[PDB]
Amino acid sequence: EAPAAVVTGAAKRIGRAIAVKLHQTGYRVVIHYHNSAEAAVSLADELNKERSNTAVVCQADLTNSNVLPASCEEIINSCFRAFGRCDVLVNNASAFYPTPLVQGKTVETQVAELIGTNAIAPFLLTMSFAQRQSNLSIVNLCDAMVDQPCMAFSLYNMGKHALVGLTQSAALELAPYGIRVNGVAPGVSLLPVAMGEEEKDKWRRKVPLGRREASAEQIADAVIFLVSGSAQYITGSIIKVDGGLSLVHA
Amino acid sequence: EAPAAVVTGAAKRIGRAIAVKLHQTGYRVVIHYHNSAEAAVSLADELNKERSNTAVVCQADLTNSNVLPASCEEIINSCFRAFGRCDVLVNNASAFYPTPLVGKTVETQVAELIGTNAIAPFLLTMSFAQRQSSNLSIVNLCDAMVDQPCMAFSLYNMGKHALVGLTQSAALELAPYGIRVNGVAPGVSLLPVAMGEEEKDKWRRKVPLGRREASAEQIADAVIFLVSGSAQYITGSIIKVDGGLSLVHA
Amino acid sequence: EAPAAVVTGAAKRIGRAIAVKLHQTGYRVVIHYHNSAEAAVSLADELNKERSNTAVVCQADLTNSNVLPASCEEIINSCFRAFGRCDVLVNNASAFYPTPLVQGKTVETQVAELIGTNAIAPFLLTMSFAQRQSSNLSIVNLCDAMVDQPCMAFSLYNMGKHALVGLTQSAALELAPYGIRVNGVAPGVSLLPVAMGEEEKDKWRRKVPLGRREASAEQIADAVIFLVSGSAQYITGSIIKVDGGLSLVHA
Amino acid sequence: EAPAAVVTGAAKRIGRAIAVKLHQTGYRVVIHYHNSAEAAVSLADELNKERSNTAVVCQADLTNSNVLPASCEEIINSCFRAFGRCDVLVNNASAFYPTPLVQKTVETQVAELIGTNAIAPFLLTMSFAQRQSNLSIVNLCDAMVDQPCMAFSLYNMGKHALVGLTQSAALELAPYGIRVNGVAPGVSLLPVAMGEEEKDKWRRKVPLGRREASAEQIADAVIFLVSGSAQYITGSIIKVDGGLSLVHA
Ligand SMILES: NC(=O)c1ccc[n+]([C@@H]2O[C@H](COP(=O)([O-])OP(=O)(O)OC[C@H]3O[C@@H](n4cnc5c(N)ncnc54)[C@H](OP(=O)(O)O)[C@@H]3O)[C@@H](O)[C@H]2O)c1
Ligand SMILES: NC(=O)c1ccc[n+]([C@@H]2O[C@H](COP(=O)([O-])OP(=O)(O)OC[C@H]3O[C@@H](n4cnc5c(N)ncnc54)[C@H](OP(=O)(O)O)[C@@H]3O)[C@@H](O)[C@H]2O)c1
Ligand SMILES: NC(=O)c1ccc[n+]([C@@H]2O[C@H](COP(=O)([O-])OP(=O)(O)OC[C@H]3O[C@@H](n4cnc5c(N)ncnc54)[C@H](OP(=O)(O)O)[C@@H]3O)[C@@H](O)[C@H]2O)c1
Ligand SMILES: NC(=O)c1ccc[n+]([C@@H]2O[C@H](COP(=O)([O-])OP(=O)(O)OC[C@H]3O[C@@H](n4cnc5c(N)ncnc54)[C@H](OP(=O)(O)O)[C@@H]3O)[C@@H](O)[C@H]2O)c1
Ligand SMILES: Nc1nc(N)c2c(-c3ccccc3)c[nH]c2n1
Ligand SMILES: Nc1nc(N)c2c(-c3ccccc3)c[nH]c2n1
Ligand SMILES: Nc1nc(N)c2c(-c3ccccc3)c[nH]c2n1
Ligand SMILES: Nc1nc(N)c2c(-c3ccccc3)c[nH]c2n1
Repeated sequence: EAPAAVVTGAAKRIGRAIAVKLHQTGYRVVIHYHNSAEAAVSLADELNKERSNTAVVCQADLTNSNVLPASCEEIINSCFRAFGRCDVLVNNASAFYPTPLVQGKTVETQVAELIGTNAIAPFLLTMSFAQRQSNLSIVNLCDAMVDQPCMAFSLYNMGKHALVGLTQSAALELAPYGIRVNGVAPGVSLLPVAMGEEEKDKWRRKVPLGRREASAEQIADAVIFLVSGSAQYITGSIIKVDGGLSLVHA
Repeated sequence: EAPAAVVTGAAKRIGRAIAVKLHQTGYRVVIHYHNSAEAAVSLADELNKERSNTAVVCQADLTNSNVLPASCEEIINSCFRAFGRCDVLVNNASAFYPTPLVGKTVETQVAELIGTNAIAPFLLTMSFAQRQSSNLSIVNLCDAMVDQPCMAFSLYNMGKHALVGLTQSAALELAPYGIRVNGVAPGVSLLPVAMGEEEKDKWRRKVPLGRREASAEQIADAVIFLVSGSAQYITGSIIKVDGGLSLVHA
Repeated sequence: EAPAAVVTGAAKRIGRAIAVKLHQTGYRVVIHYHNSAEAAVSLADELNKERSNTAVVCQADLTNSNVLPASCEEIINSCFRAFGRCDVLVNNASAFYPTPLVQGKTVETQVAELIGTNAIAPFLLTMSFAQRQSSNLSIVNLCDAMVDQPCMAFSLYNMGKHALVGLTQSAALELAPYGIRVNGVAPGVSLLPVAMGEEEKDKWRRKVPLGRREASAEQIADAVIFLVSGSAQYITGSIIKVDGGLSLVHA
Repeated sequence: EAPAAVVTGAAKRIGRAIAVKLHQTGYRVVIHYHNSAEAAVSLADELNKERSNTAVVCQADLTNSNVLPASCEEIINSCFRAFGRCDVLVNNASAFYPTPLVQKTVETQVAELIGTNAIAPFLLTMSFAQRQSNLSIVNLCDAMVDQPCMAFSLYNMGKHALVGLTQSAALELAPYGIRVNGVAPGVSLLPVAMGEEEKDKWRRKVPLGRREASAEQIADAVIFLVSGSAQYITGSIIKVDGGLSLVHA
């Protein structure tokens, strides 16, 4: 039987590259997405062409709310209904935007989205994944710059910190069940789509290793490692994939 | 005249020792509480008799919800109303209980643990900064064990990790306004009063320095230092007050 | 043409496991050793019988001294003598024993061996490896997942592993413009000491969340070969724990 | 009687401030120096004029060598000889200069950089503990230890070892009531020979006030850590960096 993996925010960019690579490794994949339906199905169709019936999509908002636990359980359920098992969970979906401390979304909504996507949804997904259960593991997409935060990203940053906490807490608690829990922490990877190249270049020039951002595939390479049998004693570890960015002083 | 401090969860144990010491140092104090009304108004009495018109209490639930931003705003407004100023914010209040991955709802457990330990601090910090020869500073009560978490305390631990992230992000963003943001990280201090001799002594025996818990007063002394004029260049620092506990391997 | 790797303290245990895996992946290897000559020659024999002229040994003391930089330079030279190139350096060799702060070997000697093998030799060897330079050059340093929760009375050993973190980070920063990656692999409990009794090993085993056992030398080698591989081309200055959760467990 | 402290490299700059401030708090002090006799003495003079026979000097090279152990034992002895007790040891002395990985002998650089920043603290720590209230050690660390200066691997290794010793010694010595802590400056007093523009470049990086810390600011955290207000604090390293270590590249 082929193992199966859930990847949140898999329609595009890093999530997509993670789904593709998992599929290429022989996983069946649930491609979860929020708004990006067209990209999600194009990915599913592309993947099913390679091997039939190996890819499904699954839509959900991962913003914090009283329906979030149910949403997260349903995501996990969808992998089971589709494939009869859930071997891997990748928590990749993430809201990201500034939330300045001082002077259109309300602050409670910014909390719900930024803390929901980056932390709470990963927690609920992790409970549901675990409640349902070999080489079982969770990979959380963290942030190598978490202790050198961007100006005015406090809620994003709090969310990523919480994710580190979850990574560790869940690694300890789920180890008796045989479920490993790890993280991949990008520094600068794929820059935002419509960011001017001149601004992209300020970021690239920061990276010691080749003055360039990570490809989504290079991020995905670390995830693959973490799910593989070459990482079977690795739990609670966060691998930075950052080109040395996090080592550079101001 | 006298500066003023807000201390959250100041009705008892460690928050109360912080409120007392701050008062003893010259501060007027807002004593925030949730459910501990009798103990709250009792401390305010004790303090005002010692220096009249230097303490009020302020009730608020710090669970996350859409109205939490207003409740936090009101806590800060309460300090200005009573004292015309707000120089010090101490984020001490905290829910703490297990939330295993495998009769409160999960939605409620997330609301309480993450709201009290993380979201409220962030919102308070925001309202504190928005309202602003001075020495303005914020002290967050963190946790020395945040990287060696209690088994099945994931939401609590996520919260405390987010508080680290807040401590750093807000230290960075508020430096240009002369507001310092730091933390104090206890290990084992006053043990939950619901706990037995064997388990209390189990915790005591782990602590290399004197095989005992920290006094509330020992925690408050580090707080007092960080708000003091001897910490004018300190921001974004978290000081463990843990007797070495965090250094001890399993 | 195959790449070549230097693995220090490679005669047995984790270093041998690293050398063997690098060899199976297609590397030619320099098996450095200090006292364990028989085991080293025996390892190179097996590897050469698998593919001729792919394995050599190279003896050196990695204790700190004024000639230690020449000793480290010769190790790297031996890889270039034997194979014409050096693509990978694994800093594995390590002295490990208690040095109580309150109270055999002189303190001087303790400092030299513990700091020398765990930090100073890795620094000097990193120096020679860089100085002596399709390609994928990296360095992997064998660290310790327990550096921040150290064993009682091991201050000099812990000092050295902390310095090795320092080197991993500093060297990753400084050598990135040359294309050389520098990372680390941090065991918790792996192969227990040969002289430790089974009862005490079981005590160590029972602390590990992931399976209540120590890591196999192979599990450690697996993460080394990941970091040297093309699957880790953007990774530098990262230290991967291979500890089964151990560093996460409170007292 | 009043307690005594040893402060290594106390003749100038951050160590002098640490010594003065300990003295003003009521400590008697040993002012260790290597090259700065004249300054060590001036300081001893100035302190003794305030309070008679409360301040002595002590010379030693803290470079790693076969004699380092005895030198460190002597430094601790001088405090017992001068005042009959030794309550505080501040490891402040430190060599600091670049040691590029690609091109003094390197092993002299190892001896100086590692000896000053890690081995001497370790030996003084041993002699301090051996020769035994509110006893504590305060090590001067570096808030930028994880974001190190380019070409300073050896210095950075030493300060990492110092973190290591801070933690190991706090653990091992807690049984004796001996607390072991660190103070980690970011940019404090800039190097005397650094260019004026170079200095302002570093100042500008600092979030809190775009200035360096004064030695006094550094010493303030030292004094806290030795005070009774830190009697449960061990194994802690307090940054005093104005948020410099938080700022991304
Ligand atoms: N790219 C980088 O440089 C970088 C740096 C550090 C860390 N990381 C981390 O690496 C991971 C992948 O990064 P990325 O740049 O590829 O991410 P991204 O493009 O910013 O976001 C990934 C996906 O997250 C989903 N998402 C956003 N808000 C959501 C919501 N409320 N509910 C459900 N899904 C939501 C989106 O789905 P739809 O498109 O379907 O709406 C989106 O495509 C993230 O966790 C990120 O924080 C990235
Ligand atoms: N005790 C330790 O050993 C230890 C160890 C590590 C960290 N800490 C941290 O140090 C701080 C003090 O610890 P502690 O043991 O004194 O705290 P604690 O007694 O568990 O809690 C202190 C106060 O938090 C308030 N609180 C709880 N839930 C709340 C809510 N929903 N809204 C508003 N307030 C709420 C309570 O107020 P009412 O009584 O008024 O309801 C309570 O008095 C905490 O942040 C804690 O995490 C303590
Ligand atoms: N084993 C574990 O549980 C564990 C845990 C944490 C970290 N690690 C790290 O992983 C690495 C491998 O561990 P291990 O247990 O396999 O190592 P080990 O057996 O303790 O040491 C490996 C080799 O170190 C070499 N060595 C010792 N002193 C030397 C000196 N003065 N000069 C040159 N070489 C010297 C020895 O070579 P000869 O035999 O030829 O004399 C020895 O075979 C080490 O860096 C270790 O600290 C291991
Ligand atoms: N200044 C900063 O911005 C900064 C930043 C981060 C960390 N720190 C740390 O804070 C501490 C104080 O800093 P600083 O700038 O005041 O230091 P510094 O002036 O570079 O050096 C302080 C003293 O250390 C002594 N020293 C140097 N080499 C020695 C040797 N081989 N043997 C014995 N003593 C020796 C010297 O004493 P003599 O003059 O008597 O020869 C020198 O005066 C240091 O540990 C430093 O690493 C400082
Ligand atoms: N979800 C999400 N999307 C992102 N684009 C980022 C980035 C990032 C954004 C711009 C420059 C460097 C990094 C950093 N973290 C991110 N998280
Ligand atoms: N709010 C709150 N209350 C607490 N009692 C704690 C503790 C703690 C609880 C039990 C033993 C040792 C520490 C740790 N963190 C805590 N946070
Ligand atoms: N070189 C070397 N050999 C070792 N055996 C170790 C260990 C280790 C030793 C005993 C129990 C757990 C870990 C930890 N670090 C080590 N380094
Ligand atoms: N002993 C010693 N002296 C120093 N001057 C330093 C510095 C430092 C030197 C220049 C700019 C910023 C920091 C950093 N660490 C230092 N240690």
